[PDB]
Amino acid sequence: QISVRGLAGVENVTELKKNFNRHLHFTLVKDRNVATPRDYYFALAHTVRDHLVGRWIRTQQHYYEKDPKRIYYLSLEFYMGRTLQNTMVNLALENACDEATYQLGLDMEELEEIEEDAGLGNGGLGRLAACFLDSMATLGLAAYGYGIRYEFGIFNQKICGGWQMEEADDWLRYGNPWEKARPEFTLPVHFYGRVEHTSQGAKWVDTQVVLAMPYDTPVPGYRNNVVNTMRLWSAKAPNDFNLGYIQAVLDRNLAENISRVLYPNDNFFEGKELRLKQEYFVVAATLQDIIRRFKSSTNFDAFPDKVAIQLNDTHPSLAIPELMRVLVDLERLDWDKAWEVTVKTCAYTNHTVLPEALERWPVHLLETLLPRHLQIIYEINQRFLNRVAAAFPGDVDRLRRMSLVEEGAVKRINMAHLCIAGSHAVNGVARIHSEILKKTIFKDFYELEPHKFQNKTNGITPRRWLVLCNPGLAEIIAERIGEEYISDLDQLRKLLSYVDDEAFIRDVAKVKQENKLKFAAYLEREYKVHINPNSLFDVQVKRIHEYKRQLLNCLHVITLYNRIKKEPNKFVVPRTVMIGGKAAPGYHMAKMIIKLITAIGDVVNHDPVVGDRLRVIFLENYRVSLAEKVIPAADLSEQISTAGTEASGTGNMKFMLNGALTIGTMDGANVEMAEEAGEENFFIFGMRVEDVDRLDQRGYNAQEYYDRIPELRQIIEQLSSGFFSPKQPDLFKDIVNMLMHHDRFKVFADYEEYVKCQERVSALYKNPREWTRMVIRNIATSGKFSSDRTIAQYAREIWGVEPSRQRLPA
Amino acid sequence: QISVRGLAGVENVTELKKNFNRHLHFTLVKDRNVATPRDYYFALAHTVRDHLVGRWIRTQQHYYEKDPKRIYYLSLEFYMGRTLQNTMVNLALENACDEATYQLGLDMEELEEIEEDAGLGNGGLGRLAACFLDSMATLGLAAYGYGIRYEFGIFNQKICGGWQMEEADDWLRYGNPWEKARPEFTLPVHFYGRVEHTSQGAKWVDTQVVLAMPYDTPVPGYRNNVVNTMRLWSAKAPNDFNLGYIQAVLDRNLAENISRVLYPNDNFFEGKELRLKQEYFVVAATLQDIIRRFKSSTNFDAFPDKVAIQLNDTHPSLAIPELMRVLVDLERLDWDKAWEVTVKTCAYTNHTVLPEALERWPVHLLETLLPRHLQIIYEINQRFLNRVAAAFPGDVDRLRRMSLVEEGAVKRINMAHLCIAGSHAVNGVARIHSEILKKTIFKDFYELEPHKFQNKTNGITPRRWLVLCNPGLAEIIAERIGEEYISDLDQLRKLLSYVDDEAFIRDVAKVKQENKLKFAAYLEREYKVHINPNSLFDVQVKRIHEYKRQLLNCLHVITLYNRIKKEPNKFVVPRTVMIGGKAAPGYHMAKMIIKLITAIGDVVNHDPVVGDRLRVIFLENYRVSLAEKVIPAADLSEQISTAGTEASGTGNMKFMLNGALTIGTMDGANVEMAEEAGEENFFIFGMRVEDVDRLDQRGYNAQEYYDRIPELRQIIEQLSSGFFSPKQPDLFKDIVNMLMHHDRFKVFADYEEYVKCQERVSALYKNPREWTRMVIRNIATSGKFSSDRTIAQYAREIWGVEPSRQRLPA
Ligand SMILES: O=C(/N=C1/NC(=O)[C@]2(O[C@H](CO)[C@@H](O)[C@H](O)[C@H]2O)S1)c1ccccc1
Ligand SMILES: O=C(/N=C1/NC(=O)[C@]2(O[C@H](CO)[C@@H](O)[C@H](O)[C@H]2O)S1)c1ccccc1
Ligand SMILES: *Cc1c(COP(=O)(O)O)cnc(C)c1O
Ligand SMILES: *Cc1c(COP(=O)(O)O)cnc(C)c1O
Repeated sequence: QISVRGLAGVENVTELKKNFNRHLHFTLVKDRNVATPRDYYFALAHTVRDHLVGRWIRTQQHYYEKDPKRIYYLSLEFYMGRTLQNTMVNLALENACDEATYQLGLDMEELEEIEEDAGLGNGGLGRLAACFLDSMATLGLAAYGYGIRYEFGIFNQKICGGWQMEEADDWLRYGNPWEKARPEFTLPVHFYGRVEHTSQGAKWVDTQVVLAMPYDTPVPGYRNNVVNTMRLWSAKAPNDFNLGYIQAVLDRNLAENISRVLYPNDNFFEGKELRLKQEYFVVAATLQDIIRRFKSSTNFDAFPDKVAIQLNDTHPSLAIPELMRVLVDLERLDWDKAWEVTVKTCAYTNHTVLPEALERWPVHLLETLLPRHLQIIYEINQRFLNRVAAAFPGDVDRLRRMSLVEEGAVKRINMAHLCIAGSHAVNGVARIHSEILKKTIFKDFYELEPHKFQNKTNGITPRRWLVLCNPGLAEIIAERIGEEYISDLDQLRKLLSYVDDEAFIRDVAKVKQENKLKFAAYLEREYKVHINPNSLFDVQVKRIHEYKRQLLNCLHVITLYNRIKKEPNKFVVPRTVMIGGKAAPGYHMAKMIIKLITAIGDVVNHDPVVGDRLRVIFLENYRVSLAEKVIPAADLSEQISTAGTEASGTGNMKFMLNGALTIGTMDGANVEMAEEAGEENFFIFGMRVEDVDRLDQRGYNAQEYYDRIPELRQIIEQLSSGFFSPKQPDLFKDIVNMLMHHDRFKVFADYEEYVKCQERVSALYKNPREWTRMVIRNIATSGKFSSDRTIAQYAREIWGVEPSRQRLPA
Repeated sequence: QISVRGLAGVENVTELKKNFNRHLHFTLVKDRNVATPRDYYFALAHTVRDHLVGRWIRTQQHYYEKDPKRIYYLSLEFYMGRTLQNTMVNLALENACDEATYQLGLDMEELEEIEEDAGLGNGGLGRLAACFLDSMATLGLAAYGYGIRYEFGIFNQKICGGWQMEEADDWLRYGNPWEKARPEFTLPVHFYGRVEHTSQGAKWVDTQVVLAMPYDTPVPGYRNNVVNTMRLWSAKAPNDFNLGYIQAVLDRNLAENISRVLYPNDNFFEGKELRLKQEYFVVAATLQDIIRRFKSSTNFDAFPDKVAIQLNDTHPSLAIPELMRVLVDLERLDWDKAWEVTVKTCAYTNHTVLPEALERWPVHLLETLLPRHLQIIYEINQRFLNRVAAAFPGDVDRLRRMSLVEEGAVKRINMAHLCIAGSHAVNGVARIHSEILKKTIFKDFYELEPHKFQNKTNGITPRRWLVLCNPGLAEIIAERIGEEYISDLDQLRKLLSYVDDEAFIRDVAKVKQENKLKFAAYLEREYKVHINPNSLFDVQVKRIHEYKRQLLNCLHVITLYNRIKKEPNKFVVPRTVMIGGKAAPGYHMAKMIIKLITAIGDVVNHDPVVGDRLRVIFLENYRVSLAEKVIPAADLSEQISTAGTEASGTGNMKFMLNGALTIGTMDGANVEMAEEAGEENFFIFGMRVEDVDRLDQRGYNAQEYYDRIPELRQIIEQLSSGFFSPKQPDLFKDIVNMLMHHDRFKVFADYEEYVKCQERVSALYKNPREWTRMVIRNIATSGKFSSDRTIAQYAREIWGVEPSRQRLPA
């Protein structure tokens, strides 16, 4: 149908049709009479999968022959979403499969909706890993993603009576056609036990064993015939485990619980034993696999030349002491040589400065679970602190500040400190964040080892986040500048020479209108909710958190509503305000915020005087597949975190690429987005980092804002008095109390500027032509935020490998 | 190579080779360089599976169109063993696959050894279900096996220091290529809750729900293109189950434990809640599936015309009250009509008279778990006892004897009584057993309803138990009488006219010698144990149980050893005595018997004076795949249960078919085997049922035998004094105490006759020609013991359907 979706050749369509029928018959054991719509999805999935296999085998044998330096990306989260469409896009099969399925009397888009999201992540951190895998494959790097195959991913969110309810995401129910179990590479992982000191060295004995069974999932690069591997480990009990008889077999579940469920917390450290087991499990299995692959190319001097290990935050930080353990205890290297190898192999990425997110493990837990690792951590700490003491003699407070061991009521290991000590590179994920690391939380470490600290601004893959989710936009762009931009996103700059092109302006606006109509329909079909597609689509989708300030958006919404009620016959630009995202199950305030949003919707959406001028919708079960639908439909992107709290953000980049304008604070990557597009083409408001610091020095007093802003006072009085909860007048008392007395994120301080900035948004939306021209200026300068750029920088500046767009033979 | 294994045509071999390479590439994602031997097995398995699919689909659509009466065989056990070779045999692909794999540089028999047994049964009861499925398919019946897909089957037995150790049988580790998950037919199963009485009727409310997910496995008939289905249910928690968050997800394991593990008991009732849950789980899911299929052909008068339900013992007896529940509570039929339908639909097979095997469920368990079923059982009991009272007025003791409810310290439901009341047919599994049922434990029921009681003598499938495991014998038979006997085993009678044929005698003996050499090699390879292949192979393989009297065999072995030690320079016929079988994990005496057998081996096998004249080997991990190896190798079959205890036996029939002579008591099917072959061609010894009864009336005094038999006294003194356990002199004190004071199975009473009979065995073995002629007379009269005969009888006399050998189109 459209060019960017590839050719629909006669032979390929014919071959796809017969392979589809082959899988329906032989693989699914059905015929067309009893075939369910899900059967048709699986037949298509297997058919597309067949086209991956040759390239997958060829890629991996190519790496075996050439023996390039291997990149190992260790993460507890990989938020992959759906795989079918992405695979077709990257193999240039989308039009062929569409034609083939159409000829068999099936709608391919309907089949695509049957696939479950692989929701093995919470949000930005997990999705970044996913985008990164795509870019590493597209850039021809010998890269492997290593993680845990959770039986249950992020929970499905149901809204009941305006409240979040969680239900288990049983994503493997119907099977996963994309993965291949590799039981032959099953490896043992040890827990508990004790350390014995022999004449030869330390030995870790009397351990409990859990098996790690790998499942491999293909990661196709964009039309370069590269197919890399994501290897996810599943926990298995050994056959002699606990070996009355029946109970012993049933107790195998204990060992296998390690890979059962993803911890559902975003930017929050929960110091539970099961989480620690997961962290060691992935690290121990992965490192054995790495070393096996290295040996099968004795001399570990070359280890850092052939291996790079990227730690996705501190979650896999045990790789550092585990690598030391293997090198010292098993391979019998001397400490100093092992440490050199470890440091040169490992690099660490920090993703947040929020103090509640930092991993600080109780010593007593490590003592019991990983006794040898604790000993190694103590030794690392002693040698590291000796270096600090020699560099800064007499500075005893520096020693205690930099220690891996935090003293106190309960002693804890600071895993960030461990990572910095044991890595040759430490990076933040946006320029402002990386500077904050050097000036605040890692200041001492930067002073000791400045060369170690880098920036790598985050990015998103333009395959999933433009071509896949917004084919209409990708097409009208391709008509002007060709298709090269899909793997070279900087070429979008060529679109600046079309900002005054009348045809292009009309096409850009038409694509957005189409996306909005399609999404408005989706809302009525799958959720029976009615919206005006001519309204400004005002969207905030991301995890629910105080720092992200969904509450500030809520205050604006209520302000708009109150202004309409005061002057009902005055014209206002119609808006559909959409907010979506999951709250961590134990995060009370986040759950209260969800309830507030739905309660506002209940009032606003049923007020006859408002009409269809203001609608407030909570988007249920926000996830990657929903992001692919809503982001192309958005006019306005809400990126309104308190300055200094959002390390980067990546949703911001997705919206910019898809033709939404951004209202936001100078936080995370918003700073660089504004710099790229020009501040005149961004709706910037609010305190800068420096303003937040000044307010903190003086003391944040929310009462002052309440006293001086009448519109704000009215809203707080409405909340307190039960205007939005008639039958439960005190329902939102916790929210009001927090805002007035314990608001860490200064919602009131940015309220006035936010509301004024929102008026400037509405003003511009009244002039479609100039709105669209500003949009073109955003899309045109979004190139920097391709994860291809990000990964090229990791490759050159951290891993020491050169990327390549050279294709492998098909 | 050999005729009975089918044609190896050029096209078929070519097509098999390319499909093998296709699966290796696309399905296993490997090439020949990194392909493990297990990968080659799976490629072959998938290739063979492809040839099943067309026939499977065609068979099931044929049943949908013709709408025959459907046979539903409900069992908690299906002991299937391996599937690859059986599938090839039944599809006539064995030679083609052998040729194809040979041309690819692979040994097919080596690949066959990689397949795990599907060990979803304990022994005879489970294996009978397996043989039955094969015969139902071969006889063209629209039959479905329904059971539980246990994650763990019967444990693997390891012998450590002469003791049984159990390890989990993780049979699904590498995947199961034969099964197809059918998540689309997932059904809810209810537990706990309470009964509410409305104006409309009873309602079962506030229940906990577990989901039953079916997996379908194909069951091919012998070269008739029929492929039937075995549907096994797996337990799944619903997604809202227990919905802190993490613990709620982890607690899903509780619900899913229902299908986790097979209860490892043979002929023993263990009244545990988990077992009761398994029993209801299979029944509830199956009945919904049956009713669904019946409705999709309102009026339940025709239900018994279109449905037969065969209860494999009382384990699925809850089908009776469940069917009543559905018909009365949900379909709103009046009680009397529902009962008529239920009785005409259900038939019950009893498999043992051992009192410890009979299911008697505590009322308090049923009360809590299945409150509505208990109410229905009470109502059934009241109406049944009213009939008894009208038939036998004043006979109050009969009423209490026949009651479904047993009064006492704990009230119990007798499930056998429930089954008799609610079935139109009740059968035993061998003539002597069925007569014992009518004379003893079901005497009262036979007097009330004599027409209900039948015999169906057990059988074995000649596909697995001759053609598959003993191709050499099948071939030399086929050379004389053709191949028709494989699905018409009575034709083996034609072999009687070859009993004086010199070529046939030599061929029969040569095949046995080959089998013995092959098995002797297997012992050295996989277990590094050395044996004389010229010795008489004396084999007792079956579950370890007191009633089976492995101990009596032990006494004979020690007698032989003692006689050799007394007269070392006298000639004796050399023997290799092989005993194998698993003990139930909680069965102390059975575990002591295993230890005794190994302890005897330790003494006998290392005594220089014995030499290679006597060897005692314990065959570790006896299972279906091992039976397929050892049974063809055997000369003498030990079937030596105390008269009246082995309901039928089926191992006995396997040995008869494979050219072993039988030493045995007149118990179970041994009686009919002797009758078929002629008593002169069987080594019959010991008490008959009537002799056991006379001894019981008088009182069994083991001391009397000890006092009057010096050779027996010597053995008991050896056991007691520590001759077979030097470092642990009192190790076998429990065994001696049991034999002398608490022997339910009268081991000493048959000792003298057993030993004398064993001398007659040795005497005949000295004359190879006459030994072989007696063997021919056994093989020739083994036809009655084909499960095809058994199933034809069930079909005509119980289910009301006609079997057929007519082929379906390929
Ligand atoms: O740091 C955590 N989660 C994050 N989630 C994110 O989205 C963060 O990483 C993204 C990718 O770098 C950033 O864009 C985002 O700003 C940051 O909050 S960091 C975290 C911390 C502890 C446990 C689980 C997750
Ligand atoms: O009856 C049980 N087991 C049996 N196992 C057998 O092998 C029996 O059935 C066979 C098939 O009919 C008979 O050949 C055998 O004699 C009998 O013991 S009965 C049983 C009883 C309770 C729980 C589990 C199993
Ligand atoms: C991109 C993405 C995120 C991250 O969004 P932010 O606005 O940067 O927090 C979270 N969830 C999903 C499903 C995403 O696709
Ligand atoms: C046939 C068979 C049995 C039953 O043997 P009996 O001697 O009748 O108890 C038990 N186990 C296996 C593995 C079998 O094949």
